Amino acid sequence: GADDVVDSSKSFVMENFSSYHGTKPGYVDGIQKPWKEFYSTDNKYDAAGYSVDNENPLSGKAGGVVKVTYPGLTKVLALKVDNAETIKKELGLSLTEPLMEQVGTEEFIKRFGDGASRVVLSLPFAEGSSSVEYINNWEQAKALSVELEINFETRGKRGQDAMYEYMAQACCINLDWDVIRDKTKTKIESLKEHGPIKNKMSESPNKTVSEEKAKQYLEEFHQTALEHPELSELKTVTGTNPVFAGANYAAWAVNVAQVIDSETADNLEKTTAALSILPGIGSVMGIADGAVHHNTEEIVAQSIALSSLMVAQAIPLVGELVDIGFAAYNFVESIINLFQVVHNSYNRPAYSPGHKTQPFLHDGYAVSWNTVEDSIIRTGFQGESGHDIKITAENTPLPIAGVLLPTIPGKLDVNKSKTHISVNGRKIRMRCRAIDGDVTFCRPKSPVYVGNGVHANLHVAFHRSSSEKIHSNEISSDSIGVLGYQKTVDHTKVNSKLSLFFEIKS
Repeated sequence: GADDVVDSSKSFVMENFSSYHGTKPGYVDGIQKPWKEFYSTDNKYDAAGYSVDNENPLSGKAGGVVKVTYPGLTKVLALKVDNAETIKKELGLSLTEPLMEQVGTEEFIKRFGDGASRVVLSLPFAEGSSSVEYINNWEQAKALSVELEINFETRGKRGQDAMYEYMAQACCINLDWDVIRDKTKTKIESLKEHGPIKNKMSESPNKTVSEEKAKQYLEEFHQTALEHPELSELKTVTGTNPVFAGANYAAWAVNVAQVIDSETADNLEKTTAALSILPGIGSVMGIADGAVHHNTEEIVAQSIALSSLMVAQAIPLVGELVDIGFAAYNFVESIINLFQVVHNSYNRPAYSPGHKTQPFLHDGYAVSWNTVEDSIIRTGFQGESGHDIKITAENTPLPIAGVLLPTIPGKLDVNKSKTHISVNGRKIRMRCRAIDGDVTFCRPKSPVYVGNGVHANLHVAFHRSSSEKIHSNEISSDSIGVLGYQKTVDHTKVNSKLSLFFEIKS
């Protein structure tokens, strides 16, 4: 009955029920459908995650957050599961028409409304989160009044700075990114005017050389720069952890120079996509052993300045770019974004690192099925299923490029709206495309890193279009392929891959 699917401990009627909604750029200049449902949440800071430009999700401008209020009485109906078939079954609804259309009917409101004008559904927001998500009917949502909470397009704020500084209120790392940006330019100029740095630059081959020669030179560049008095703070931190050594630092800058071509360099979104899948970012960001070591505006600016100049030096040696301009422009802008992402994770409670089944370990990552049942993909019914996978990493921030998922035409499709990754409770949706008729690749809409203290739940959601059973000879994929960082070996690109094998059953 109702009781198997409604959580009565979280259900109630409120007058002037209010929640938060993240708005896309341009909106701030009521509520109207552009998603077959209007989503809101009790958490103004997580709302900020619905707000980035759908066309440039990693790097593009964030819009804002509004508070939306229904006048009169609203029933909040908390659900114990998010499976549409189960809900329709046990609430005794039509098993055919969409759940959210039915939720908007006179009859549903009378049956479940408890005297309210409308019903909103409530679900848990994500693994690792204590937030609530509300699901609203579009037509009903037209009654909402709307008040501005924050506009991230506010003049004077440069990147996604306004969004991340707002989100940092949740918390703690609370840096002024305007100060960092100003200080970064200042530090670059100081390094460029420094006699020893000028001397070191003139020692550059300044032409294509071996990766070994490049690294040797860049290591010396790193050491010379750390002796500048304006990098004294970064010098002190650098000596406290082997992650921050010149050799590791040099290795980041080489890898950057190797992957940035001119098409990439001239686009911030592409630059951010490329940088976000590289290993070894903890060496530059000062992150190791479960803590942010580069934790002031001074140290951050000093490391970004130095990495900028080191990328500039690396490009002639191992890169394919004619200009050095990338190093000062899109490189800095993109890396600032990555710092903000990782800080945001470290400002949140660590999702449990405890694998519930024996983990598979590879390349510093560990992955496991949440439960046996998660590893089973059932067949021979129409409808949805959800499957949880825990992802940790041992030490520095390691990226998750995305996930490779099986598909079978009309028997197993990825539900692109419910599939997501939650990093310390930050819920990040996915963009998914077919590699072919058998495999879909899903990439996070914000950069994902895991590391010590930053752990994730990957939630894969499938939809079945028909009631016929998947046949043994239809199974291309034995596994879900989680994709980690990309390494450039010879000149070829290899992704870290961690596979979890599943079983098809009736």
